[PDB]
Amino acid sequence: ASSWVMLGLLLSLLNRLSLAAEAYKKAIELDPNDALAWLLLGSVLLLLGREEEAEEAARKAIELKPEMDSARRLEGIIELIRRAREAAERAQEAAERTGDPRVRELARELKRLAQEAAEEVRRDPDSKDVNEALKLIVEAIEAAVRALEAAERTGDPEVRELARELVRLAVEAAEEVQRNPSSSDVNEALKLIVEAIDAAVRALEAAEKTGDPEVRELARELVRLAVEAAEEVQRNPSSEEVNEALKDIVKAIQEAVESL
Amino acid sequence: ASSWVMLGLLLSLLNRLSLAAEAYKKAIELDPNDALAWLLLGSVLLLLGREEEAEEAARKAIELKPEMDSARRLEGIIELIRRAREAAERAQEAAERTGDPRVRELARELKRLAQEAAEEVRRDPDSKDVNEALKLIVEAIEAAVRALEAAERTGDPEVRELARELVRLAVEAAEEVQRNPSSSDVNEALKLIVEAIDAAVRALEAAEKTGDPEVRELARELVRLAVEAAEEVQRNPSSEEVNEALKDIVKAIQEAVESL
Amino acid sequence: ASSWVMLGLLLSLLNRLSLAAEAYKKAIELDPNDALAWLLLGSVLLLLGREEEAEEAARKAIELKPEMDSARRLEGIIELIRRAREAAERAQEAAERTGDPRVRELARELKRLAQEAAEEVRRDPDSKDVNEALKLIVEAIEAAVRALEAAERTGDPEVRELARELVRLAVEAAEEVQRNPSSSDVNEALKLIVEAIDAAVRALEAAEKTGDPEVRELARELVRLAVEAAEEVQRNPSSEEVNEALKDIVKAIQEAVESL
Amino acid sequence: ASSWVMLGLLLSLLNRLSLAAEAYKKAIELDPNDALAWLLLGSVLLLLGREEEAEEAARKAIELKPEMDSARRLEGIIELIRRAREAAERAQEAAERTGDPRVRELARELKRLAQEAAEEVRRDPDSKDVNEALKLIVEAIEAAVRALEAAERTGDPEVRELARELVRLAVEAAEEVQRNPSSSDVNEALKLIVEAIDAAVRALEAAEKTGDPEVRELARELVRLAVEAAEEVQRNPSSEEVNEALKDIVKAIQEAVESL
Repeated sequence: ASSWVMLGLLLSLLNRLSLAAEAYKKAIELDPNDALAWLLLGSVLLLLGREEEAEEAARKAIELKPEMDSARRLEGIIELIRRAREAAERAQEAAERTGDPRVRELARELKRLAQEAAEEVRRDPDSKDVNEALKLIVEAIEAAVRALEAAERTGDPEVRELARELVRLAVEAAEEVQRNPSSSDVNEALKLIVEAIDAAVRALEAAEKTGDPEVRELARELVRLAVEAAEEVQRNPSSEEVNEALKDIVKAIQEAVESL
Repeated sequence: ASSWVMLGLLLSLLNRLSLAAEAYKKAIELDPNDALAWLLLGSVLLLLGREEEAEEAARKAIELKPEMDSARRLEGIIELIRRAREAAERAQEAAERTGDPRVRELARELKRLAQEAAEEVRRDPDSKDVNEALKLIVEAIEAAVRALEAAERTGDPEVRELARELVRLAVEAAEEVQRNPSSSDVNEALKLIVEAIDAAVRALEAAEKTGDPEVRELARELVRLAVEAAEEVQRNPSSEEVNEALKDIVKAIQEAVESL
Repeated sequence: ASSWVMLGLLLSLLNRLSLAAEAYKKAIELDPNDALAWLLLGSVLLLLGREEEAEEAARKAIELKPEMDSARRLEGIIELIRRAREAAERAQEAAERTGDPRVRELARELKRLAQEAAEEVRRDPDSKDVNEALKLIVEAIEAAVRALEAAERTGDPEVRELARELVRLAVEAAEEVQRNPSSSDVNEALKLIVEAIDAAVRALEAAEKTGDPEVRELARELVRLAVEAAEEVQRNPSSEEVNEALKDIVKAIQEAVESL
Repeated sequence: ASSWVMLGLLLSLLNRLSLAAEAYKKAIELDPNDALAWLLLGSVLLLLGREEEAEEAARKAIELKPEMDSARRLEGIIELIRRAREAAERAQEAAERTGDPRVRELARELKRLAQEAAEEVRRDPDSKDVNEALKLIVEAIEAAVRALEAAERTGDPEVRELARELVRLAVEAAEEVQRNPSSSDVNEALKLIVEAIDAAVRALEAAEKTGDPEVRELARELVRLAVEAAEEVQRNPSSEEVNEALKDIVKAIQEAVESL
């Protein structure tokens, strides 16, 4: 039973993922009561591109042994990869609807970075470091597609350029955290940045819902100081001063949006 | 049965390819009905230099189980390696017949690059990336030896220098795609470049068959603009503008050669 | 019995430490008389962060087979890691009591370097090279916390700055030996440097116990020439001249402290 | 039987060489008729420093199966390592007898490079590349100790400086081939260089045996042009021109020494 599991692990060490998955399937055929076999089969199938078979293997492993958190780990990993691909295609659709080559190439680079981080987490599934890194990355691309849909609903060139700057800083911070996964400083920087983007999109949505020139100019002012401070903290992540500055800024945006 | 297969895999992980192949042979001796055993034995024997034994193992694996595409994969890999060695010796023979030290050292560097890519695909057989990369490389060296035979059949110094420039850009693009295998931009660049070289050799062959000064000068003009645009796209691969430019150029060469 | 040991080793090769530890536990469940199983389980559990389970596994392996020195090796490794964490928290407490941001960030960087060396020795336990490297590092942080407690007991700004310089050169030499573990030159440099720091802390403690202005100025003079020569030998480790110079200096400090 | 062999291989993959050797010994205890077990045990024991146990394991593997050339391979590897250590201690003794710090540090660097190449071939035993590389290196250190003994027998400062230059270029070429093992150009360069050193030591020995001022000046002239051309070919290894130049020079030295 476990002999073919060892064989599949060995084949996976030699980068022969396909033969590894075949040996895992054969081991499961010998004894389908092996949760580790289904677990490894899903893990290796994730690397091939057959996300559906990997999800089925994860479901089988979870149903066979619920206490196995590692099975739940790659289950959430597959969910996150599907979520990231959905956000990527949504960003592509929004960029195509806008027609701007700038936002189109930015969405393309964002998709490329998401795929790179997905390949990284596929190579190292158990590492909570890159797990949470890609979690921040996927909320980043989600905030990005929310900003894109808000910009499309608005239609003004000013807020269009504002959303362009926001998604630019977003993908820049995402590239930073992808290059440096195990650095808590850029981790906190990314968390603060995505919180700032969430506050910014909420504020601009509320301003567009109101529809007054004064509140629109106020919204442009807060998002402009927000992109300023976000670029500042992205260039200087290890500064608790600028961290508290962004925290104060997002607190002020929240106070303003709940006041209006 | 599978115990010695595991032993051979382990030995192959330790870079002990010879003992790995011996353990694979012993595993096949224990049970010759193991397609995976023959498959791994051929894969590891490819790395030793015994292409004949690897081809025999591939044939045995295919005849035992035809559905195994990975066996067909290294079968085509061995075919491609033999094809590349044949093109390499043909290029060496043509360069020696021409006597030019320039074309001789270019053929030598081309053989070196082909051997490097062959070693790479031997180390990573299952990767369709480097598989198709070496496929483009082998059609590149085939177009190169076709250009060499055409230049030898012509004998003019002008077309000799033209073929020199073509094989120079060919080996440069081949080195580029060998250094960067997983980049679709240089993949498309190499495909476009080899299409351009095919059109160029066809056009110059037709011009030499005609044998008129005006059509010869026209051929020299198209191949000169072709090497210009090929160097341009090789220096700027990520430019869809120059990609479409080369596409238009090869379309014009095809139209001209079918018109004459 | 050994099948699950092989399975755990294979899983550990794939960076699946958790499943590796689970397979090791299952192998021990199959036969608890396997000293190698307990040994590997402790080794892999050290990497997870469960130092207690790793220490228990080391104790089990030692009690099952005392002749196994490798078990004693990671036993001492766990003891050293606990010792280093204790020295790290003591340095943090001393830096917080002093309130100086300089000494606080120095203690933070020292903790970071200690954790990095601990992760390195966890990845490569059997290497006596990094073993003894982290041994010198832990006596370095111990001399550092001794200097911190001496500076806190003194309270003078002069000796405070002196201790700051000593811990600065200490953490610099520790970073050097962590970056270059397999270099006997920096090994001897670190040994000489920690001997110099031990002599310096002993001398300054004796001077503070005496409490005379002349012996205090003499102590400041010896520690100043000591930090001078220590920086010199840290910048030029491969100089037997400066090595003998530091040896003469520490001999003079010992003679003076035993004379007073 | 083979289960413990797999266990030892796995442990060796994790850099646990000691436990790997222990598992190999246990596998041999289970069945001493395993030539592969003795082979792997010797291979791994070579890495520990117990050259005697590795040599005994090699002898056992050869006596059990003579057809195993890989056993003969690490047998010759151990012989070469012992030969290199003997040449290293002979060079150290000669440098100490001469008392020159220059030749002493050169012999020290030569010993360091020999040990580095020995560790490399221990890590990769089956690679004929580094095998033959260290073969050229060991004939290089042998020619070096021959030059040292010749310089000691002569005693003149001129020939002392000449031998210093020869051993300098020798260790430089040896460092080059150690840094670049898989480069046939530096392989041929090293072969030509060691042939030149052999001719030079033979010529200077014959000149010292004759003992005439004119033949001594002639010998100094040939060794000076030899070190000139050797430095030239070491700086430009890929030049067949300088290769043929050194070949002509060594041919002239041979003609002269057989004429006198």
